[PDB]
Amino acid sequence: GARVLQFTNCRILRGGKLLREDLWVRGGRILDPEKLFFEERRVADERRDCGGRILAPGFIDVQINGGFGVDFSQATEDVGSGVALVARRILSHGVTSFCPTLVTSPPEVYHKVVPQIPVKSGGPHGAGVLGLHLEGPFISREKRGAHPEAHLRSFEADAFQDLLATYGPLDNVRIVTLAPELGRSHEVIRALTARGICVSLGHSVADLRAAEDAVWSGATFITHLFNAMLPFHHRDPGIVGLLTSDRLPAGRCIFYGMIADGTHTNPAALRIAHRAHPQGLVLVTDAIPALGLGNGRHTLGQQEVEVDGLTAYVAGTKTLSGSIAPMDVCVRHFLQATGCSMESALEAASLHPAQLLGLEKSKGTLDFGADADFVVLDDSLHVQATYISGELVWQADA
Amino acid sequence: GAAGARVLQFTNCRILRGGKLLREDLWVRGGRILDPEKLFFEERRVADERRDCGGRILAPGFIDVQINGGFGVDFSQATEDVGSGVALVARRILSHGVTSFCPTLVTSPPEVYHKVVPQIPVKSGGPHGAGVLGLHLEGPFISREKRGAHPEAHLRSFEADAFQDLLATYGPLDNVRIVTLAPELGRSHEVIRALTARGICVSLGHSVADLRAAEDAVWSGATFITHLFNAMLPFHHRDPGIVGLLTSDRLPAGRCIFYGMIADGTHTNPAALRIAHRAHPQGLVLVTDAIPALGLGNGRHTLGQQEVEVDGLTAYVAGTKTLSGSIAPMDVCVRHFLQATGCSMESALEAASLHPAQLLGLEKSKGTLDFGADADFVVLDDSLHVQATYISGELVWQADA
Ligand SMILES: N[C@@H]1[C@@H](O)[C@H](O)[C@@H](COP(=O)(O)O)O[C@@H]1O
Ligand SMILES: N[C@@H]1[C@@H](O)[C@H](O)[C@@H](COP(=O)(O)O)O[C@@H]1O
Ligand SMILES: [Zn+2]
Ligand SMILES: [Zn+2]
Repeated sequence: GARVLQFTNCRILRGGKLLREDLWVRGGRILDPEKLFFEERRVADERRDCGGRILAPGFIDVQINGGFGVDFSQATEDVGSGVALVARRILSHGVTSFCPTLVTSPPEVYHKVVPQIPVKSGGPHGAGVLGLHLEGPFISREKRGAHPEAHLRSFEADAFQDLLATYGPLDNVRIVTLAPELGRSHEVIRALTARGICVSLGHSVADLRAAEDAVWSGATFITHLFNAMLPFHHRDPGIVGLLTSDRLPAGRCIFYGMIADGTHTNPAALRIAHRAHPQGLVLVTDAIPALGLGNGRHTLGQQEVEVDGLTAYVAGTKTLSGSIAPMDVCVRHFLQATGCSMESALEAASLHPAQLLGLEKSKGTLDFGADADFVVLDDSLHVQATYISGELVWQADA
Repeated sequence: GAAGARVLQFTNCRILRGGKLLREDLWVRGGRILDPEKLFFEERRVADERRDCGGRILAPGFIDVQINGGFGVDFSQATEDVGSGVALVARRILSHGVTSFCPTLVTSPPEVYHKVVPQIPVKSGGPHGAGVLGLHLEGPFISREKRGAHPEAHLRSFEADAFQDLLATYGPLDNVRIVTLAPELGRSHEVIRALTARGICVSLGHSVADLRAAEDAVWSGATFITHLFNAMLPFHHRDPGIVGLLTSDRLPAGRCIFYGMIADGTHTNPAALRIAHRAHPQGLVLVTDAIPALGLGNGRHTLGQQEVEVDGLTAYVAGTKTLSGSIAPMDVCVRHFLQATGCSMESALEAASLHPAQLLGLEKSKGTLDFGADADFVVLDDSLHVQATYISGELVWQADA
């Protein structure tokens, strides 16, 4: 663990620019070479030539419901094995941290599954688990999307105590998506953020003012913008209006997820959001359990999903269930659709989600002191290799 | 001639030049802006007259490409003296900072066009009022589903004989500068080509067209969008519609698509002005879309074949909650655009002048304070209230003070 690694002949993403600069690593952390040189030595124990390729912080996916046959919203015999399988497979997508996401389920499912998915550091076993993202059940009936109507719930009884009874202990929970128009959402948002949980707005028929109120109550994220929310209207902007709002707490950057799989939103939607509020854009996969399996029928929590073509509908409906697009595919599609810089596309998949979760000192950057989680990319942003804590954990067949 | 004409120098002023407010004098001769360094170099001449501007802002005079009348005048009426109504509006809008405009006619029966269109030719600006750049004919070749305030009974389509139907409806087009149409109408391609071949700007509006149909119309020659967001399908993330033109990457290279916005605080909320301005700032054109009741306050009035009731600060088609147009003068729109978007003063001023000038290919003579341009400009205080209006270097309106 004490070895000094030096990555040379590389362009690194630092401060929003690709710099021709070496990356120094020891004990899983990025090192300041000026400080290393003065205090210790100048010669690394190992040099690795990167052939001019790009090193960028490892991707962070804060919304993924499963994959490769695994459905996080199922109380199976070995919940942990399913999480570890997905965590391992998404290394090949450039993902080094993620939030396993559960969808609207009966309380007993939460009680069995939630304690089985704790935080875990990344390594050769797979991407690190940052905590659970619980999407629903405290969401709107009118914008339930693929969530089962039977298991939706409201707050009005006794607000946060109803949420605690539904989910069970929240120690392992990092994010909760809710619809803020629900009665007593204010109390719930306050109680959740007081416990360090990120509150996201989604699956909601709330208007702009209600959404702005929820941000003042503590909300900091929007769940897959444009999907499962009222559209933008010029005399009724809705939640999309948060991207241009000047009525939020001063200095606060509202973050918002976008599914850039080429099916959930057209290029115009990616462009208009990126141009209105670039700093807040967070790429998420919202991947469903059928990710990586091709066509067929599989599950998503309590619902059944029909995948045919590159599109996943709730069976018997034309309601999209989620994406089958890996994160690296989303990064490239975002880049192509918006014409943004490579730096901007890479930041939306790593820096921005890290900032959302308050992790920007340890994840999402190649800054001094941060964890050495990074991907090796060619100029087309195809992932050649994935590193966690300075250790090679995935390498492309080529 | 240059040798014989007087040199006027405006001093103690900030001027809008190259997108920046510069503490720099404005020099004028023969009605056009001159380079002082070159004048001294080639002629060793200084100003024959200096005018101290008290530290105020000089900006190119506003250009309003969509105004249906004002102060009781309705351009879409075949009245006894159509020209007198145009001159009245042209004079009054000098106090709004407007030095050029396009009188706009709404969906009307052919007989109205045949009588009115020939009575409203281009006319240079002066003490008589803002210059008339030509007519803007909005409708009748627009969709029924997004007709907005236009009367259903007088809508028309192209399918019969395309451009010859348009020519028979409007009459001779010599005086016409802009036509708004809905591009999903059958045979719109042929009409767009024939209109642009005659130098007429084609605008897209009052339409249920989708993005690809809108992009096709730009490839055929269309260069404007009529009051973005109003009377068109809303933006959807899997169906962008006409708003999607603001972010399209498949339009002709190097050419800017322009779009009008009514920044009166009633037609669109601040988020809509912000999202458009951030997506495509260079294309934004402020238009008043002013109705004949502009400057009259509440009451009942006309808009072509329709009746309009102004109540509160809102002008509805009588008996409906359908907005007919605005009662906001251009300078009011400029100040509201500035406030609602938080943009720079320069950006607000450019949206009311530079951009409409570029739309109409007039950027070398209007909409700028560049050397060689016409000396049409407004004197503004720091809040962008109009204190005085100049045309061809001559003072043509001044605030009471
Ligand atoms: N996970 C969400 C679904 O819940 C939603 O149904 C779908 C389509 O949303 P929309 O039709 O509102 O764009 O997007 C995502 O997949
Ligand atoms: N001149 C147009 C009207 O024709 C239209 O009805 C109005 C409202 O349009 P919308 O309700 O689609 O925003 O905008 C402008 O006023
Ligand atoms: Zn969702
Ligand atoms: Zn109109």
